[PDB]
This record gives sequence, structure tokens and C-alpha cells, in this order.
Amino acid sequence: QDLSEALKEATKEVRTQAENAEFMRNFQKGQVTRDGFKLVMASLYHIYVALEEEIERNKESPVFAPVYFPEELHRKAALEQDLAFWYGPRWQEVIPYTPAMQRYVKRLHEVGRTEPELLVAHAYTRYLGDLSGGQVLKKIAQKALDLPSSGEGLAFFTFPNIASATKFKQLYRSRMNSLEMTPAVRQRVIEEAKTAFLLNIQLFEELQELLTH
Ligand SMILES: C=CC1=C(C)/C(=C/c2[nH]c(/C=C3N=C(/C=C4\NC(=O)C(C)=C4C=C)C(C)=C\3CCC(=O)O)c(CCC(=O)O)c2C)NC1=O
Repeated sequence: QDLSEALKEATKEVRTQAENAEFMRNFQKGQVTRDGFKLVMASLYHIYVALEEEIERNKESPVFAPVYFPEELHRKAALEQDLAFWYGPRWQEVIPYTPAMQRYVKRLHEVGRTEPELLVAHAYTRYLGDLSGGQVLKKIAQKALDLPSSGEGLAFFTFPNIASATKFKQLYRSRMNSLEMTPAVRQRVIEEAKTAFLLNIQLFEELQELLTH
């Protein structure tokens, strides 16, 4: 009935697939290396750059404005901070940009440029996924990666302008459900959420091959 309910129900299978991807399965059980973690952070930076650029283009359109929460959710700055730590001061020149990263980025710019009504599917997937699992993954990461005590490297995993992830997720759902769209568009939003999960699955499959070939 509600768009948030329909999204959750329709992507339950691809979401399990994403969790079952070998790279994530290993991450979840504390088997993650510095080389692997670095690759995922670089991935998220490219992804969020593109997403946030497209949110900014579309923030005033009726098809996104109601789910526009810049202060609460923006992740580009946090990833800039972490990548300076993980790759050093010239991080922006040396971070990798792989085919599977580019495929995600390319879709995000297509959506933002020609089908901005679908941007909510991508925002939902990324922001709510990352908000929800960040506390759990952070702990796993700090145990597995044995950071120096230098106060940096994992800013991505804290959304400082959200005091309660639960309360924020309720508001965000409420705002999603207030978006107005034709039936054809609503179908395409749901499909786009599935596409977002598939773009993540393909990313994880690539990172595993790069790490183990
Ligand atoms: C990457 C690691 C990752 C972990 C461990 C994670 C866990 C996680 N995701 C959740 C919600 C969510 N998680 C996602 C997304 C994902 N969930 C995924 O495991 C993956 C790979 C995606 C997307 C690529 C979304 C879209 C929601 C909101 C579901 C909703 O309430 O509608 C919740 C809230 C409770 C639940 O629904 O089970 C947890 C604990 N999310 C993550 O993103």
C-alpha cells in the first residue's frame, strides 16, 4: 500500500542476494582486509558524489523535494575525510575507479538527468541501508582493521546530524509516502530500487574478483 511498504516487500529477495554476495558475507563475519575496505570506501565516494550531485540538481522538483534532507544525510564530506586517511593527501588522484563503480555512477546520472522521478529509489536504498547497518559494520571494521589511534578513517559510519536512526527512518518513510506519482511511475520507482540492489551486487562481485583473482 504505502510506497515504503511496497519498496521493502519488492526488494526483499535482491536484498538477501546482496547480503549473500561473498564479499559482504565475509565482511559480516569479520573477514575484511585493509585492501578490501579501501576499495569499498572508494566505491561509496564515487557513488555518493554522483547521487548527491543529482539530489542537488533536483532538490526543488516536486518529485524529490519532500525527501530532501541535506544536513541529516549528506555523506560526501565524511567520505572525503576518510579517504584522506586511507589513501593520504593525494587520495583524489590515486583512488581507483573500476567498471562496476562507473556503472553505478552512470545510472545515477541518467536517473538524475532524464528520470528524476526515480531518484528516490536510489536515495532510499543508499541512505537507509547505510544508516541502518553502519553501527554494526563500524564495530566489525574497527576490530578487523586495527586502526592507529589517530581519530579518523570511519566517519562514514556516523551520521552526526541524526540523533536517532529509528525516528529519522520513520520521518523519511512518511515523506516518501507523500510523494505523488502516476501508476506507471510508481512501478518504475519500485523497479529502480531493484536495479540499485543489483548495481550493489555487481559491485561486490567485482571487488571480490579484484581481491582474489
Ligand atoms: C552493506 C551492509 C549493510 C548491513 C549489514 C545493513 C543492515 C541493516 N539494513 C537495514 C535496513 C535497510 N537496509 C537497506 C539496504 C541494504 N541492506 C544491505 O544489507 C545491503 C547490501 C543493502 C543495499 C545495498 C535498505 C534499503 C533498508 C531499509 C529497509 C526498510 O526499512 O524499508 C536494517 C534495519 C533492520 C532490518 O531491516 O533488518 C539493518 C540492521 N544494511 C546495509 O546496507
